[PDB]
Amino acid sequence: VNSFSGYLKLTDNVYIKNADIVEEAKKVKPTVVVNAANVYLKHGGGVAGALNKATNNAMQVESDDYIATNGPLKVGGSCVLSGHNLAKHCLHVVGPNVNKGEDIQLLKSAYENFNQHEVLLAPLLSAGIFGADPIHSLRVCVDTVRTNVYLAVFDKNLYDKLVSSFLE
Ligand SMILES: CCNC(=O)c1cc2c(N[C@H](c3ccc4nc(NC(C)=O)sc4c3)C(C)C)ncnc2[nH]1
Repeated sequence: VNSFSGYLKLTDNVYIKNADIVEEAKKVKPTVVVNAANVYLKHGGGVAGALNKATNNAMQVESDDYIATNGPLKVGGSCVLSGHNLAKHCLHVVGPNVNKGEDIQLLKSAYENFNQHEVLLAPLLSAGIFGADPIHSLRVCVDTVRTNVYLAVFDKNLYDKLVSSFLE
């Protein structure tokens, strides 16, 4: 039903909220939830671990069957699979891991995948252990994505820093 509420409007198409993406998916019932994935779709940590545990591991079981038949994704690439109990679909997107020297320019490629979907619930890509500067990730999202994106950031200090920086 895409019933998003309580978001700050950053641009005509980008919205942001201090919220847990799992709880937002349960409340909103979005058509598409984005996972911040890795190339072999191993959902052990970060956002991916939270989304997978909220599906009682159904996302990992499906991802393993996909990888066995199709092989790993490319950095900057994506894959639509089932959204299970969280959404109709999950768009698994691979942002670059700048802590491992992957090219930060591929963060643009990663957000470009959002343009195939009219409306998405998403986390900030390449944050956590992937090491991209969160303000830079938000700017690449705003400059790249043309469709409607609702960003859930589950850290109040980071949310406030991102909003303050973007409003300068
Ligand atoms: C209680 C269950 N929920 C959570 O643990 C949870 C966590 C959470 C969340 N975390 C953000 C985050 C953390 C790690 C991380 N690792 C990444 N790696 C790749 C491959 O891109 S991207 C990424 C993003 C923080 C920056 C805020 N963002 C929204 N919703 C959430 N929910």
